[PDB]
Amino acid sequence: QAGYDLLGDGRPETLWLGIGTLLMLIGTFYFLVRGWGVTDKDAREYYAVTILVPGIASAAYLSMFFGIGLTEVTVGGEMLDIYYARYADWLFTTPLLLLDLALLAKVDRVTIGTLVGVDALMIVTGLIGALSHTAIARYSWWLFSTICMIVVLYFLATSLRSAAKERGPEVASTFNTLTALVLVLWTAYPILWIIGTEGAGVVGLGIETLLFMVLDVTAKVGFGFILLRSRAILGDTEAP
Ligand SMILES: *C/C=C(C)/C=C/C=C(C)/C=C/C1=C(C)CCCC1(C)C
Ligand SMILES: CCCCCCCCCCCCCCCC
Ligand SMILES: CCCCCCCCCCCCCCCC
Ligand SMILES: CCCCCCCCC
Ligand SMILES: CCCCCCCCC
Ligand SMILES: CCCCCCCCC
Ligand SMILES: CCCCCCCCC
Ligand SMILES: [Ca+2]
Ligand SMILES: [Cl-]
Ligand SMILES: [Cl-]
Ligand SMILES: [Cl-]
Ligand code: NA
Repeated sequence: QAGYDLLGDGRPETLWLGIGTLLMLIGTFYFLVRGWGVTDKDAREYYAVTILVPGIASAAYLSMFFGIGLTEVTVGGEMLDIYYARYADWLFTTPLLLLDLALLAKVDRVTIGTLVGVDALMIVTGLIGALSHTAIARYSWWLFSTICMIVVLYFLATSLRSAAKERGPEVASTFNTLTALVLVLWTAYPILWIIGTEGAGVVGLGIETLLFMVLDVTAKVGFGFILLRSRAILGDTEAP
C-alpha cells in the first residue's frame, strides 16, 4: 500500500496512522488548554463534549498505529484488513458530534434519541458490511448504512436547522456553518468505503487510510475549531 512502513512490521499505512495520532493529540491538548479558562456553564458543556471527540479518536489512532485490534476478513480468494478501533472510534464520536449540534439547536430528547439511534445503526451496519464474506453482503450493508446516514443528515438539515433559527443570528450562523461542513464531509465517508478496500477496491489501503485520516481530522479537530471559537456556545443549553 501507499505510505511507509514506519514500525517495520509490513504496514505502510502506519505512516498515516502516526500522523493522525499526532494531529488528534495536538487538537485534544489545544481544546483542553483553551477550556481551562472557561467559566460559563454552557460553554463548559460544549468544551466537555468537544474535547472527547479528538480525545477518543487519539486513543483509537494510537491503537491502530500499534496494530492493536487489527485482523483479516476472508472474501473468497482475498484477505481484507480491518482495524476494529476505527469503528469503535466512530461509534462514540459521531453521537458526540451530533450532541454538539443538538445542543446548539436546543431540540428535545426524543429528537436526540432518534438522531443518535440512527447514527449508531449506521456505524454498526457499516461494521457488519466490513466483516461480511461475500461481495453481495458487503454492498448490501453499505447501502443500508448509507440510507441511515441520509436520514441523519436530513434531520440536521430540516428539523434541527429550523429549531436553531429560532435562537437568533449567532446560533443559527454557527449551526449553519457546521451543518454545511457535516453534509459534505460525512458523505465523503461512504464514498471512500465503497471505492476502497472494503468495496470495489479501486484504491488500496494506503490511500484509503490517508484519506480517512484527513476526513477524521477535519470532521473532529476542524469542526471543534469552528464551534469553540463561536459566541454561540455561551447561550443557554438544555442537556437531554
Ligand atoms: C470522527 C469521524 C466521523 C465524523 C465519522 C463519520 C463516519 C461516517 C459518516 C461513516 C459512514 C459509513 C457509511 C454511511 C456506510 C459505510 C460505512 C461507514 C461507517 C463508513
Ligand atoms: C520516505 C518517507 C516518506 C514520507 C512521506 C511524507 C509526505 C507528507 C505527508 C503529509 C500527509 C498529509 C497531512 C494531512 C493534514 C491533515
Ligand atoms: C489560532 C491558532 C490555531 C492553533 C490550533 C492548533 C491545532 C493543531 C491541529 C492541526 C489540525 C488541522 C485541522 C484543520 C483542517 C481544516
Ligand atoms: C524514513 C523516515 C520518514 C519519516 C516520514 C515523516 C513524514 C513527515 C510528516
Ligand atoms: C482530561 C481529558 C482528556 C481527553 C479525553 C481522553 C479520553 C481517553 C479515552
Ligand atoms: C489506548 C492506546 C493504546 C496504547 C498501547 C500501546 C502498546 C504497545 C504495543
Ligand atoms: C443528502 C442530504 C440531505 C439534505 C437535503 C436537503 C438540502 C438542504 C441543504
Ligand atoms: Ca451562558
Ligand atoms: Cl466563559
Ligand atoms: Cl455561568
Ligand atoms: Cl494504496
Ligand atoms: Na509499520
